[PDB]
Amino acid sequence: SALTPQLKDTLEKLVNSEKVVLFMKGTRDFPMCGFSNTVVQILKNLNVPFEDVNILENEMLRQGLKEYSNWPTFPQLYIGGEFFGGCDITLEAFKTGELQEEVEKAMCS
Repeated sequence: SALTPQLKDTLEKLVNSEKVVLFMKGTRDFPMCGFSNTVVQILKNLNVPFEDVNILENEMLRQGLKEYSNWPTFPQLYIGGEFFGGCDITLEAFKTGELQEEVEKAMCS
């Protein structure tokens, strides 16, 4: 395994600390990857507030999230403390309107 009871507890706490939490390569102002950039732009377009976490400077967290989310890469988007999806799924839910529905639901709880 790549995670422990404490790591899992912290991750659960981390993804629930804000309504929308984005795990990316780089920072919102300085995306290190095109895939990470697309999600940030999506989120900026919708005017939804969010927390961005750079996983390029913390391997334990990176490897733990891959297992926690059961998704091998980043970006990884969380909404309402539940894993929403990686790049492809976030882009599609954006075109579809499902992304917005999810965020609203989260913002209004």
